[PDB]
Amino acid sequence: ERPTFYRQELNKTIWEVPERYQNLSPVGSGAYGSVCAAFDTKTGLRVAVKKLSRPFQSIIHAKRTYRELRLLKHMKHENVIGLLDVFTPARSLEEFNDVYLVTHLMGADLNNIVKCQKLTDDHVQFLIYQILRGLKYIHSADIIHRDLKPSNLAVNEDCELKILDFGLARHTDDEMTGYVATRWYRAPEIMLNWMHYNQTVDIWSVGCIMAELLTGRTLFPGTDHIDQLKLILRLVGTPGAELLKKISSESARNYIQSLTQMPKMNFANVFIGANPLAVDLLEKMLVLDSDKRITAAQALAHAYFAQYHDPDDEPVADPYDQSFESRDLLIDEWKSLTYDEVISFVPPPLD
Ligand SMILES: C[S@](=O)c1ccc(-c2nc(-c3ccc(F)cc3)c(-c3ccncc3)[nH]2)cc1
Repeated sequence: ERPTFYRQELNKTIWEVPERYQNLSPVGSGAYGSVCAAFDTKTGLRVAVKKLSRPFQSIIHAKRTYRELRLLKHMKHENVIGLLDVFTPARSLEEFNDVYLVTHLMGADLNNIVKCQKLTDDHVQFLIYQILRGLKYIHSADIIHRDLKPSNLAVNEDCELKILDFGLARHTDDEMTGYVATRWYRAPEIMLNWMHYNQTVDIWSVGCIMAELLTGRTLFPGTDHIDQLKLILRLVGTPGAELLKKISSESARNYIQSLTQMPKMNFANVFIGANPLAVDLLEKMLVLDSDKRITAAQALAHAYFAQYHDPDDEPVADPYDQSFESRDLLIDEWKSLTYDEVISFVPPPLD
């Protein structure tokens, strides 16, 4: 590495980036840092360059920073966000304090394309197909997204989709109160912390997204946790003895049982006029018991994606080492590991 870095101040934010990145224009800011749009002269792509505020200000922040880089450094799939570059103007680990992440500039998210209508079956087939393809890859690496929602799905003009902003990072809390979309896509068990969730929590999310692409309406727009749980059970039915056994909190089990029992509803009478195939997949995705939900790899083989499925074009990931997740390190140690990951970044090829 080590090119020539030039520095400038845009929106009172200092940016020290290599010369390959030109014509930087602020495009977002916040506690996390700031994001810029720029032109990458070496790849010819319009990229987003994110400058992380002060990444090593606590053991938890330095950890989340290490986690983000590792995650992004690992993701190599067409339908998943990838890392184009990572740099720091620092010449040594001593002065290493700033981390910049560079990725393809994402324009519109799914929450724009759809919020503006109810789509055609072929569009739903395609968009959900890609979400599942990327999810098969992610899950195959033992990664659970945990926060799949329209706003976390970049979609271009050609209806090509990429899975973004991974949940794996920021502790699940704070912004899930009330009438908020940040919770309408969550599986009941992760939402009410009934049990230790598995990868199928992401599948429940795809179902919510898919159903919303078909009807043009939010499937479970609860005004709060309980109101949402209620909406869910009305459609999916209340838990039975088998699932109840798996809910660990005794008050949670006690609460569930205070509810009048309800049978699963007829989905064809909910998703009126939808491709029967779409209806069937939804029923296999929105299953209360996470253990009986369909897996991404299984969903891809569903007759609903007959027009796009090709087992030879749905790759899985290289093994992802998350041992660090259980490692007990000091800030400087998380900071050193991050630096190593930065220093060692090898760019994706141009072809
Ligand atoms: C925690 S906060 O709400 C927050 C919001 C946005 C981002 C955020 N981080 C990136 C971003 C930049 C470079 C990368 F390599 C990876 C992600 C983007 C981005 C990606 C593609 N096109 C436009 C913007 N948005 C990070 C934190």
